[PDB]
Amino acid sequence: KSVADFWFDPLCPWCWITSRWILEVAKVRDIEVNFHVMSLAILNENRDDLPEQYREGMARAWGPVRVAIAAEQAHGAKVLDPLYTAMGNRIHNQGNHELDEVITQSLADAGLPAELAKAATSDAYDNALRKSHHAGMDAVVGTPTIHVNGVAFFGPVLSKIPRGEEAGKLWDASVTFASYPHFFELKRTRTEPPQFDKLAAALEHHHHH
Amino acid sequence: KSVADFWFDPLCPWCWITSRWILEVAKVRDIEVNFHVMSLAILNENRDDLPEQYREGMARAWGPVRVAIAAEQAHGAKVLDPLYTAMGNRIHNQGNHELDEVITQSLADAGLPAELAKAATSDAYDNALRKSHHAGMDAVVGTPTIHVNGVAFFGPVLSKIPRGEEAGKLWDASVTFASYPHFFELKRTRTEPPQFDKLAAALEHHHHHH
Ligand SMILES: [Mg+2]
Repeated sequence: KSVADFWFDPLCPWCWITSRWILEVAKVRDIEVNFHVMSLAILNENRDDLPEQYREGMARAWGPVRVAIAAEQAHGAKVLDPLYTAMGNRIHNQGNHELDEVITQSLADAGLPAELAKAATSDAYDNALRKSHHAGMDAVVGTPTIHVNGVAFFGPVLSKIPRGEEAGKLWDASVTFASYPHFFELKRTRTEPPQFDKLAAALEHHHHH
Repeated sequence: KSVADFWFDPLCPWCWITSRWILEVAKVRDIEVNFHVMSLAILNENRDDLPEQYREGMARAWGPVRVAIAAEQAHGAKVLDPLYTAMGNRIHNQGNHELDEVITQSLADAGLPAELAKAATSDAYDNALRKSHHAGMDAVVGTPTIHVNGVAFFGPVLSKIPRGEEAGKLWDASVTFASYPHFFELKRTRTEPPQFDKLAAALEHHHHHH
């Protein structure tokens, strides 16, 4: 069947929305979904891209992606879906940028060993991380990046998560564009920020009471 | 029905490919197609990084668009489809940049009065051209721009004219993206120059000369 390969950094709000879209697509279309890790920190490693004043901030971004790579190595790519969902729910839906806590709680959420958190304070996963990152990002700029049946695109840039059959129609459309080698761009000007679907998280908080 | 509003300058190769695409769509889908004039010269005027020598060159790109606007004012928007087809066939499919020949012959092909060619040597139509241009281009960057069911996009950027059912599927896809107001971009690096339909050009040449 058709295949979506999707590269994510847990910190990226655009990856978050587009990945939730893919997951919606897989509920209404028969597709294979493979997640792969990429790194905003790698995109921002050079001072010509991110001034030194910000590096103390961006250095925190290595932790979650190192942990994701470590999790995938030990437990298989199958764990990336639940681990990413957990990290993204805390980062985007709950607004948590305390990434030590996000890592610890997300590993727990995904039923994984707590020891994986130690990957954040290691470079042992960085070669694997860089290989994964470049496989996704080189082929097309920034996030979000998807391959639709082996064809790499930047986007779709979505500011809200499409659901159900609407999500499925957007996938059908993407597959058509991917199937035409002489199509390169469809774009309109964006002036609105990402909007997350925070209702479930709010209901979860309420029901824990 | 679904509607394509398409803005074109006869000199633009990307407008040519995308407009030919839409005409292919119309063969395999029920669609309303409306053409409107825009101007590469106006695009260039409004840049702040264009050297003077190129501004002088762009000052020579007003002819075909002025004539198109004049033709529309006199005979209605309905004339833009046949007039543009005639101009573009010559400019792009035949590589003819003798714009006086192109304008004269294209007015004739479209059954329009020869005197419309005089619009090229006037500024009387320039405000109308600016209004038309901005209506198309501002709503979205440059060409090609299309409005799909009222929604303005840059693109689809196509380097080759899609034909047959493939043209139709690409339209279906565009309509779906247009229908979701929180979609903004799908892109890959352009690695192809514009490709015109050389077969069509040669068959036309054959049909009319042989
Ligand atoms: Mg009009």
